[PDB]
Order: sequence, then structure tokens, then C-alpha cells
Amino acid sequence: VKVCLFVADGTDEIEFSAPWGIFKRAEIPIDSVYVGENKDRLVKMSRDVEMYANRSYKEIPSADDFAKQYDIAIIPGGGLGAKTLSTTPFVQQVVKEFYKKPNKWIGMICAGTLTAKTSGLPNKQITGHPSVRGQLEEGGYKYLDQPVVLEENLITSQGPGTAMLFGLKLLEQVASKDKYNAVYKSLSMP
Amino acid sequence: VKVCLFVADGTDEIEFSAPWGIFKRAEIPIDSVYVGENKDRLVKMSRDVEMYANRSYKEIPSADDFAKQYDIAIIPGGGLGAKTLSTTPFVQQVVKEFYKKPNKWIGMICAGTLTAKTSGLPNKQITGHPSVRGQLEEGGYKYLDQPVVLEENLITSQGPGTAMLFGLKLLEQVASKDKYNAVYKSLSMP
Ligand SMILES: [Mg+2]
Repeated sequence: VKVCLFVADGTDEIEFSAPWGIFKRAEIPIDSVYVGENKDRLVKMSRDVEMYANRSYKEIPSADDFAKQYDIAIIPGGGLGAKTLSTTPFVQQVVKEFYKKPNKWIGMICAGTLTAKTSGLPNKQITGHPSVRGQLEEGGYKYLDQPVVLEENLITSQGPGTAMLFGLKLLEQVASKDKYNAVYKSLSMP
Repeated sequence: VKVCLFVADGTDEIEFSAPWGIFKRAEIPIDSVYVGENKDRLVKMSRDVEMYANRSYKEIPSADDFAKQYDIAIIPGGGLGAKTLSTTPFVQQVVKEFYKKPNKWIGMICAGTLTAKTSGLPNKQITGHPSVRGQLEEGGYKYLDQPVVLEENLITSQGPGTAMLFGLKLLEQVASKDKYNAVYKSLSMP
């Protein structure tokens, strides 16, 4: 299994770090893939952390090529980061390709959940940050006020406070119960 | 109030990001202060994120000088990073200086809680990652198995899963009721 954590200028640090750290603990390969202008892959996160992404998306020639490399695509939030990711055709194309495929998985958290709406995903239910609830429900989704929603192979989640639950939900789809439980235990979930 | 978030090579990404993002949302100044030898302040985190710290600890000549710059000192975990921070004389000296001051606060999370012990702090009750429980108890602390503990002006916490609750407990000490509740409600805590 092979994970892509998308990242842009303006991506939220908390929502990035939780899935990152969970998949690393699981010993599941994960790359950060930057969508932006910086030629050095230096990202200015939402709350001003400056981080190097592993890759630029420009390295990947198409969505079909992306699908040959990765099994899980994760779209974190933060207002600016989500605006950029959600309005990038490459990201949308990956999400559309992955949706309802066997052994592919999509995660979106906070304002990142707007990517379901822009890509035209036909899931019925969704969650996202309360600040984007109206926008989601505008798009015909039925909003669920719970930390995480799974429909088909799309995981959505609300905010920085639910980033750990979100990462875990993703991991749960792809890890054995044995591995899941071991990672879970190591986290000290409250 | 100004906050110092210590960071070392090997510091956990989740435990860094939670207090970082919480204080940023609170509009309370926060600096990352690197303990390590890279001269560009580039840090390799526990799970391989590469990111710049704002300052090196070498810029600050003594714990008494640190205390004129910062009101809250935070020691995150991650196995490696905690070992470095806990064994750095400057960090011990800062912890020892801030303890019981009426206008300062200390936070430690996961294996970073070992710093209480290496600093010789005389609080009676504490928590930390369950993997360092035995070490904490050998130091004469009573270990509480819960997400966050406060005693005097020391906040300790267990692991990546408790990082948000930890950052919130720190914020609670210094924010107005109005600013705590607003930041809390923005996080979408589960
Ligand atoms: Mg140079």
C-alpha cells in the first residue's frame, strides 16, 4: 500500500501531521506531494510552519500515472490549502479515478472535504468543518455531525480535533486488525 | 504571553503541530526553538518531516534570559527528540527556572515527560506515555492514566492521541474564557 498526502501552501499542520504520523507508524509508505509554485518544494503551511514536501505533483505526468503509484489519496484542510487543492484538476482527476475503485481510498478533512463537491463525487453523505457545512449541503450532500464519515471508499472528517480519528479510519481500511490495533494502542487515544 | 515550542531532531510531528496550531489560532505568539546542530535550523522530525525552526537555543544565553522572552515552555515527545531535549542542560535549566512561577507554564508530552525527572521537578502527580510510566514512577511520581494532568504550572500528557487535549490545557492557563471557548469550538473536538 502506498499513500499520497497532498499538501499546498496554506495546508493545516495538524491535519497533515496526524495521517502522516499514523501511516509512518504503520510502516506504510507515504509521500507528501506538493501542489504549488515553490520550486524547492518548500511549503508555507496554514499556521506558518515551513516544511519540505517529498515531491511536487509536477513529477507525476497524469492521474492514470498517479494511480499506478499510489493507493490512497489524502486531502487535508486549512482554508488556503484546501482552496488550492480542491481547485486543481490533477487532484480532482485522482479523486474521480479512485472513487469506488477496489483497493483505492480517498480521505478529505476540514475544508478539504470541499474536494468531494468540486470533483463531482456522487456520495450521498459527507462531513467537513462546520464552517463548510452549508457549502457541503449546498452540493446536495447530507451532512453528518460526527467526527468521521465513510461512504464507499471516501473518508471525510471535520477538523483539527478529528485528524487522529481520520487517519485511523484510513488506516483501518488497509491494515490487518492486528496491525491496526498495535498502531492504535501506541497512540494513547483518549 | 509568548510561547516556546522546543524541537529537536526526532521530535514527533503530531505533538509539535497540536500546540503550534492551537496557539496560532489563539493569536498568541509562539516560536519553535531548535536544540540540535544543523546551522540552518532544519529539523528532521521523528517520522521524517523536514521543517525549519524559527530559532536555535544557542541564541539564548541562559534560563534567566529565556524567562524574559517566553512565558510557556513546551517539550514535545517522539522517542529520539525526547531523549535529546530531556538530556540537554539548557532545557533542564529552563524547566527548573519556570516551575511554580506565577506567570509561566511548562508542558511536556509522551517521552518528553522524562524531562520532569531529569530536571528533578518536585510535583507529586504526572502523566506521560505509557512506555515511560515505569521511569516516571521510579522518580517518585504518581502516574495518572488519563490524557492530561496539571499540577502547579506543569501540564503533562500521554501521546500523539492526547496532543490536542494537551495543547488546550496549556491554552486554558493563559486565555480568557472567551478566547479559550472560541478556539475550542473551531477545532471540532470529538
Ligand atoms: Mg548554507
